[PDB]
Amino acid sequence: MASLTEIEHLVQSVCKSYRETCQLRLEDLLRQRSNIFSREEVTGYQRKSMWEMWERCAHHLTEAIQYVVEFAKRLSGFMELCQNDQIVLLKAGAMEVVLVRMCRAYNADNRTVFFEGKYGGMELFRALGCSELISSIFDFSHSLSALHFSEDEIALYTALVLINAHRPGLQEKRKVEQLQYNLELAFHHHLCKTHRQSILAKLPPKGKLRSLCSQHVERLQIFQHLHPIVVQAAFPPLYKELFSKILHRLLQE
Ligand SMILES: COc1ccc(Oc2c(Cl)cc(NC(=O)Cc3cccnc3)cc2Cl)cc1C(C)C
Repeated sequence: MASLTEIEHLVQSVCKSYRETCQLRLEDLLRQRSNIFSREEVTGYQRKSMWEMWERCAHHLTEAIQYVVEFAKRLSGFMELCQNDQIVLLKAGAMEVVLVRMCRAYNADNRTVFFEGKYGGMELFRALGCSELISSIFDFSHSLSALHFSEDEIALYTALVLINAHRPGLQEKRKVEQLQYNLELAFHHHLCKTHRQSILAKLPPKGKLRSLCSQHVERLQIFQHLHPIVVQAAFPPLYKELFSKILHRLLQE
C-alpha cells in the first residue's frame, strides 16, 4: 500500500489543508511582533477578575479549536472514519493541535505570546491563578520554537498529533493505524527530502502534550468548583463539551 508518488500527494494535501484552516497566517503574526503590551496594559490584565480572564481565554481557545475541527474535516481519510472515531480523536487531540499551533504566535527573543492584538509575557495571565500551567505552555512553545518549524512541518506534525491510533475509545483502530502510518511516511519522507530528519530526536515526547492537556482539565475543574454559574452561563458550549453535543453538528456541515 501507498507508493512514493501517493506519499508526495499526501504531503501536499496535508499542507494545503493546514494553510486553508490557519486561524491567522504566519506573516500576520510576525508583522505584529513589535506591537507589545505596555506596562499599563499588563497591569490592566492582572487587575481583571479571575472569572473574566478565564472566560476570555476559554472564548479564544474555542475559536482556535473551531479551526482545528475544520483542519480535521479537510484531512484525507478523516471524514471516512466512523463518527465515534472522529469525535474520540477531536476530543483528545484538538487542544493538543492548538498547543502546537500556538508556537507560531510565540516570540522566543522576548518570551511573549500574541493575545488580543498584541504581544505579552507570562505575567499577562497572572489573574487566571494557574501560573504553573501558563509557564508550562510558554516552555512548550519555547521548546517548539527552537526547532524553527516550516509551515509544512507544522502541518504534517499536527496531522499526526490528531491521527493517533492509540486513543482509548476507538472502534475501528486498524483504520486509524493505516491513516497514522501513511501520515508518518509523509512526514518522514518530507523530512528526508528537505534534510530535516535531525528534528526527529528533538520532537517533544507524546507525554508532554498529554501533560499540558491534563493540567488544563485539572485547572478548569478547580475554577469551575469556585465559579459553577460562570462556566454554565458564560463559557462557550463547545469548550464545556470538550473539557468540562456541538461536535456532532460541527462535523456534519
Ligand atoms: C491550555 O489552556 C490554555 C491555553 C492558553 C491560554 O492562554 C492563551 C490564550 Cl487563550 C491564547 C493565546 N494566544 C493566541 O490564541 C494567539 C493566536 C491567535 C491566532 C492565531 N494564532 C495564535 C495565548 C495564551 Cl497563553 C490559557 C489556557 C488556560 C489556562 C485557560
